[PDB]
Amino acid sequence: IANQPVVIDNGSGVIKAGFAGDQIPKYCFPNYVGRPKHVRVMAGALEGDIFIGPKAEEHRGLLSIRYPMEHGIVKDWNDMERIWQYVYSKDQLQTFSEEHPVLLTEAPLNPRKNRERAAEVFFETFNVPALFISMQAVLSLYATGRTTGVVLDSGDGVTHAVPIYEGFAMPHSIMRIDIAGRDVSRFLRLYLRKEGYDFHSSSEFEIVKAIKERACYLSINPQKDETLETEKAQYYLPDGSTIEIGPSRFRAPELLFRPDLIGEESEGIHEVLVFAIQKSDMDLRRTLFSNIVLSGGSTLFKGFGDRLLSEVKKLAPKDVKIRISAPQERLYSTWIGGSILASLDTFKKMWVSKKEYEEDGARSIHRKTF
Amino acid sequence: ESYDVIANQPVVIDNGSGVIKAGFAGDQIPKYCFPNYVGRPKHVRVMAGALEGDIFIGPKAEEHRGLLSIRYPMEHGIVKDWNDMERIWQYVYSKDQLQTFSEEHPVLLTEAPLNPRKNRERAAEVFFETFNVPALFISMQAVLSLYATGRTTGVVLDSGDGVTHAVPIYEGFAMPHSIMRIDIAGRDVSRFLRLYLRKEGYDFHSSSEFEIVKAIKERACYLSINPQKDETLETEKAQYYLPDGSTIEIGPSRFRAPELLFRPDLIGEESEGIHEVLVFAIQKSDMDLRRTLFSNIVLSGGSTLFKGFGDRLLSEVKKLAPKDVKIRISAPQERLYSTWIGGSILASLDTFKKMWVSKKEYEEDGARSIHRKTF
Amino acid sequence: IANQPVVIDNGSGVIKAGFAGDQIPKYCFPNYVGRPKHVRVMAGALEGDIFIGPKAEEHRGLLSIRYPMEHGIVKDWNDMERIWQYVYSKDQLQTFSEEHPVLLTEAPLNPRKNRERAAEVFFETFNVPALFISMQAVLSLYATGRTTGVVLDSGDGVTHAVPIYEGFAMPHSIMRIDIAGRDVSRFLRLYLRKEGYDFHSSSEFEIVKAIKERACYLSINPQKDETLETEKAQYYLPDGSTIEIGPSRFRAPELLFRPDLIGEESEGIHEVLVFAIQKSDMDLRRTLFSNIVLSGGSTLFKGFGDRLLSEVKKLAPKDVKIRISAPQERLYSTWIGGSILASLDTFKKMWVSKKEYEEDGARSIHRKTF
Ligand SMILES: Nc1ncnc2c1ncn2[C@@H]1O[C@H](COP(=O)(O)OP(=O)(O)O)[C@@H](O)[C@H]1O
Ligand SMILES: Nc1ncnc2c1ncn2[C@@H]1O[C@H](COP(=O)(O)OP(=O)(O)O)[C@@H](O)[C@H]1O
Ligand SMILES: Nc1ncnc2c1ncn2[C@@H]1O[C@H](COP(=O)(O)OP(=O)(O)O)[C@@H](O)[C@H]1O
Ligand SMILES: [Mg+2]
Ligand SMILES: [Mg+2]
Ligand SMILES: [Mg+2]
Repeated sequence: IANQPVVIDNGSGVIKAGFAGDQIPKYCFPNYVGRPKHVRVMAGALEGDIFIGPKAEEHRGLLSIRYPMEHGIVKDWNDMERIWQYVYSKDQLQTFSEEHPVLLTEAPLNPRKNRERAAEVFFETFNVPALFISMQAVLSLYATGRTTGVVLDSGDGVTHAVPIYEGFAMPHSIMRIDIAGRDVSRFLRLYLRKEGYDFHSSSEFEIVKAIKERACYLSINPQKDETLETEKAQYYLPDGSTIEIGPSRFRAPELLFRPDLIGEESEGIHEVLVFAIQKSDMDLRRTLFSNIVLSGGSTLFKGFGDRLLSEVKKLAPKDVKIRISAPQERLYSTWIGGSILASLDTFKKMWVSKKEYEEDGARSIHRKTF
Repeated sequence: ESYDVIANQPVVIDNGSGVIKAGFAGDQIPKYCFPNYVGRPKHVRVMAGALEGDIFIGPKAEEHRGLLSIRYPMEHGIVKDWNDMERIWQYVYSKDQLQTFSEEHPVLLTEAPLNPRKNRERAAEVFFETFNVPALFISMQAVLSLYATGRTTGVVLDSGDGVTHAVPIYEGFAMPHSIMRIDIAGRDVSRFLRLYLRKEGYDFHSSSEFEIVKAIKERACYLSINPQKDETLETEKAQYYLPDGSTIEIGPSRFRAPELLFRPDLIGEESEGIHEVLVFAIQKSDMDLRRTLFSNIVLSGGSTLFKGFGDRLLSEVKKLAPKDVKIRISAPQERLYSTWIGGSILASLDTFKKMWVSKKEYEEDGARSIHRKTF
Repeated sequence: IANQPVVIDNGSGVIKAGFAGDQIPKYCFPNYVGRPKHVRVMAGALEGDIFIGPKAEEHRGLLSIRYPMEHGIVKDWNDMERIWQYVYSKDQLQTFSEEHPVLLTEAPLNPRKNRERAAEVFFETFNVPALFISMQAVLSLYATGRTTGVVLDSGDGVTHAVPIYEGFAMPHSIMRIDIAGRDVSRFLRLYLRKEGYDFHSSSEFEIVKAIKERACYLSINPQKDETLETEKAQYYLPDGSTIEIGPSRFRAPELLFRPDLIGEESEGIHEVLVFAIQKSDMDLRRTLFSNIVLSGGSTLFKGFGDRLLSEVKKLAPKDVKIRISAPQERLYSTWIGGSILASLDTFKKMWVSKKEYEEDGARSIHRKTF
């Protein structure tokens, strides 16, 4: 089809969408479904019992929030279908699913059934002409004008270190851990509870997420700032009241470098990156250490780069150059890479026909992917 | 199925503890308003050709007020004398009011929030058994206030005669667990004014003299921004003219009586003030709504019409609210009639057909069908 | 070296105090301060503006009642100081506070400032030789005599499921909600208002609490009992009047298992227990299900054990034995645990000494408690 293709990066926290070839996704909205929990009494209340997109943010306190994706794995598929039709709704990207091919972006090392059901949903419920599923990290490396390097993509659900060499991501050297920005927000909720601020409500979890985004940082030395009493910085809640955050500012994101602070049997993010680099043959290791690209929202923490540099230097072999690159467009880098990939005419040969899916099934979509 | 008795113009009744406002849906104002009490002849009937009957309701009870002992069927929004309430509802349908038959028109009834369930059950029983109405909807008062004002979001602070309550509503969604209610209202302020006038040398122990205390409360009373500076000072005693032509000097009782609304502890009742009712109703809701609820406050009921009520309510709310939040208190021009105007607007809609409880639905289910399809 | 340590289980509802080694807390009294609200006119009236303990219960109609604690958190610290002074008065414990080490108890996941201020009060005002802020659930399990299990402590202010493994409370599996006996009594007051019987006064809230303790039960099937015709058991008020309760008798303690009845989007008590069990290690889940220990006052509702067992069986996996233990001393289980702990010689190595607090401050309690 000669019509423009649409890139959809369905992250756990935020879902980016846009017609390919644009330098930026203009239709990014949070990835949750809000349903009203109070009883409607008037004639003329808000019509509809499903609230997705900026409307869910406008009427946030009126709604109970439910996240369809957890750790990059779609738990509720009906809500995912609702969100993906909302992507085509008149509010954002007013178009038809039949007119545009879709470049879906998916987390690496996901279960087989997830890709199978995503293809089934996009081919049956949506009469899409052409679907192609890709990864999030290889695109993020495409965005920054490189073909060799390691991408540390840290999103809302999952964080993974992916070494790519000459475009093709090494499937054997992929490292993945499930602690991400959502787990940091939960840890911040627990710590805020330990300061005398209860946010048990589902809509107040978004306020906790906002507090995480706006007032948090990673200390250079963990024990140094842990022992030192930090100044109490005050944050303004939506109602207008104020909360003193205090040590929870720096204790919360420390989960990323110490998963045992919530009893998760997994490696830290610095350990994940260094293990991803060291899982490859040594001739490429010295190049991978130099070409480190941060990606995803959770890498935007104040002081993330310095602490990651310190930890990687502590772990990596001595006398090896290490350079962390932090692009300003970290949130939208994966979508930018998807747009770049879709702009290439070779993408015309990379998608799967409706006839191809009907004939072969999941075999076609999985042999087409890497 | 089409030209049924259901399709008739419904009758809207807003029965308040102090005043009952009845009319027909579609009218701009309640055409038939009268006090919600029953008068009985106190004296001895000696002349043929006297005032016929022994139950006086409506303007007859008002013009011949001195001739009667007054009994209020409902106190604090709860019906206490059900025979008198039934009599008042029959009078609403009489030749003096609406000139109609109760069996022809559907009914919209208003009720204060958080009332006893038995009150609603008995109201439905009376309006389906004694009055054989086709259908009955029992509405909240705040929803009607928002209907009348044309809005859909707001914290309705309704201070009637027997009940004061704050109901928060957001985008047509009502939060039942943020609704607050106190039983201090205009009746309590009038009783407290009677107590103060006793403390100033005027005894109004007669039941028909309680309405004179009501009139004094309506005319010669106000609210002070600073209660302590008026407490320590002695003001100039205003002069009130009684119905018989004699005069009284009210003085410090003018402002200390309506102060009961913001301080129930003046009568030893340890309940929230009206400002605390409103602010707690806002602050019990979800946080993301609260700011909008602070910018949409709607007043209703006659007890909000005290000279200086808006200013003092704004001052107290601003004292309790978090700093730098836009507080915008609104009020309709006809505060007494707002709830009925909303009831008329709601009963005018075609959606109202799907809201009331049909008579047959009442017969099959009984009290259960009233508890649902209400609020 | 000091006298025998004094155990003080300060709940939100009732404080229970005694000396370590006693079989039961000999000095239990409600945790509120009563102040007279009427006008003293004649000489010979009651002396003192502060009434605490049985003097507050004898003259309950004369006093406005104030609760210092709310959801396990001290809201009024002057009243808390008054109450802890009364614990040491000639009516309770008959001793000076400068001679006995203290074993205070605190609910899990409390604010840090609460523990800090409690230690400051106990070391400055009362000049205790030593202090040890413990946690209620682990003490309750010690009182039962077991070392591994789950303690579902449901008190007046806060309910919480804490799993303990070999005496150590797993901190990343603690579940807590603030819906407890006081919330149930407030809900009962609301329902009695909906039944025509209206109570406003803080002294009449104690009558509502008595109605809860006397005539309230948990139905095994809420929907079955909901639809049936009620019995309307009659309760005799202190003044001699009677009230017919009816449906409010069983819907009031329903709040423990369904917080959404008051608009809270928080887990139920059964959900608290099951989520605490399922948040723990996969190896421990079988032995945690086989070892559940009830505690606190709110677990004494008629039919509480059967209802909780039914809910847990509904939520628990199949082929897993469930054994909810409901010891007779549920009210004093945590105090008995504090007494058992304080009797040991190892307790000497546990407390924060007075000199340690003098030289360190809040950090001494912060390291020693955890
Ligand atoms: N400045 C910031 N500091 C810390 N966290 C941030 C910041 N900006 C965004 N985030 C977090 O990043 C997450 C979104 O990252 P994103 O790359 O969109 O994840 P995904 O790829 O799963 O959509 C959000 O959960 C948000 O909490
Ligand atoms: N101008 C006024 N100033 C003070 N109080 C007033 C005024 N007008 C009416 N009221 C009081 O308001 C009450 C009537 O309020 P209303 O809105 O009828 O409440 P309800 O609907 O519960 O009857 C009366 O008891 C009266 O004392
Ligand atoms: N027999 C009973 N039935 C129901 N509730 C009870 C009973 N006995 C006590 N309670 C409730 O338990 C609460 C006290 O529990 P307790 O274990 O003392 O709490 P805390 O841990 O705060 O001391 C009181 O609020 C009371 O309402
Ligand atoms: Mg991503
Ligand atoms: Mg009214
Ligand atoms: Mg306890």
